[PDB]
Amino acid sequence: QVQLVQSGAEVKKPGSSVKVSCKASGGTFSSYAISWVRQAPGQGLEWMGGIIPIFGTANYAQKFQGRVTITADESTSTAYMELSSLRSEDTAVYYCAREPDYYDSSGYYPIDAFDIWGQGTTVTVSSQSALTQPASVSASPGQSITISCTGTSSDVGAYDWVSWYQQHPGKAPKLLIFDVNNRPSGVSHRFSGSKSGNTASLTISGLQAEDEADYYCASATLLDTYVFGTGTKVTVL
Amino acid sequence: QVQLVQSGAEVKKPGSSVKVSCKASGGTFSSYAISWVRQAPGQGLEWMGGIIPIFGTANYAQKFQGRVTITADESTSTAYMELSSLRSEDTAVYYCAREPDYYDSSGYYPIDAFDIWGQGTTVTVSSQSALTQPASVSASPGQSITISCTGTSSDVGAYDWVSWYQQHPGKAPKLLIFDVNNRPSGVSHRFSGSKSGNTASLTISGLQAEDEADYYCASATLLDTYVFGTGTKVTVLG
Ligand SMILES: [Cl-]
Ligand SMILES: [Cl-]
Ligand SMILES: [Cl-]
Ligand SMILES: [Cl-]
Ligand SMILES: [Cl-]
Ligand SMILES: [Cl-]
Repeated sequence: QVQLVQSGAEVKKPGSSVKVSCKASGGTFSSYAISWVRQAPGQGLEWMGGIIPIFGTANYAQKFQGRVTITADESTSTAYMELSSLRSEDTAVYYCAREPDYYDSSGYYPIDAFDIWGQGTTVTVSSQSALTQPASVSASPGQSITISCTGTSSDVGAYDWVSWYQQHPGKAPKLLIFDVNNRPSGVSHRFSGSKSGNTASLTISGLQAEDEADYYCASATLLDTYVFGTGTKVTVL
Repeated sequence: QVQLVQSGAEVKKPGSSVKVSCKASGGTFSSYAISWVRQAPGQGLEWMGGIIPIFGTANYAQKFQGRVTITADESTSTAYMELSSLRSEDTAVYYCAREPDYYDSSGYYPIDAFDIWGQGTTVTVSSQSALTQPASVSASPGQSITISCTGTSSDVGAYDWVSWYQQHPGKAPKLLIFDVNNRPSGVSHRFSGSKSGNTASLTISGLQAEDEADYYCASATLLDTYVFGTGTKVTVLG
């Protein structure tokens, strides 16, 4: 099992630059596709950009173009994120996450989802639209709950490239569903996903106390970016 | 104008304790009532507890009772928050905020709202239901928007002690409305408040580009605590 390990907390002055590392270990390869996603206080997950090291291709969200540089060193299986001209709004936990693309003699086969996440790096600075999700859901043990994720024809409604994540507060997210309804190995089939038109959904059946957490949807887009949902807190009564 | 100045960023190990300070300056008359409110990554504002230094009384959220201690040193106009047994979920920006209670020769007059806020202190920890608000509201310039805030008869429905805040990214919250429908001096009268049963509403008329921000309601409670809403993001369209 591949693990992503990030560099430590950074305390920075406004206008300075920061460089965070993400070391991938435990697999057969050293060129995994890595995206950087941040989570600011009072905000949900926000995709910044990503790199495909074997091709040297980097892609960024318009919000970060010219401010963020993502690089990778295949010889040490490490990816990096450099953020310049730091401001108060940049105080956040920054995560690196792998996109589990497959390659063989016939080509490149992307998986537009984040299957493993680093532990996060807090960066604190001195002195398109998100997908809509309900803020909170509650139900009792053994019941089923369905969480909606509303987007547009340029994201959720375009193709089957919607994914879902569980995040316990202060912990890294965990992938539950990718490509609308596929479950990674290790995830219970209690978790299921679907979609209709521009609306995706996650159903958690057989609700357990351990399911109390925040849940996010995400989708790739026609702009070659990712967008995350606003997040839903699940409380088990 | 009174300013609240907090201590610097803290990087702590799990299981340790942290102490954050809040110094008031710019005012003259007395020590002020202070609450501590945190904002963790991916979470809304969360009230922890507060103190009224001149009375020596303090209140704490049930979630934090015993793990948080709030104290004040009137001789240096400083309030403190100590949080013990730190865990990953405690990584957050911690704010101090003033409750502008005051007194005169005849008595004490509380104001259940947070009028001035410190700049925040990040605490990083090593490698009661919130009020219901809609996640998102979107409209074009010039339209009106209305944000609901649903609680219970022990909070929103109990008394006219509901307040509203605007928060831009990278900034502390700003008080817009207190006591359901009162506007502080300086706040545009295009912001107004209402309340019916257990639901309060913020109305913004003549929507402007600068109004794009997150908005939170808060209510005091019958348990002598405060509770915040989940927060609404307002998007101002083309
Ligand atoms: Cl380090
Ligand atoms: Cl390695
Ligand atoms: Cl399983
Ligand atoms: Cl099944
Ligand atoms: Cl420590
Ligand atoms: Cl009135």
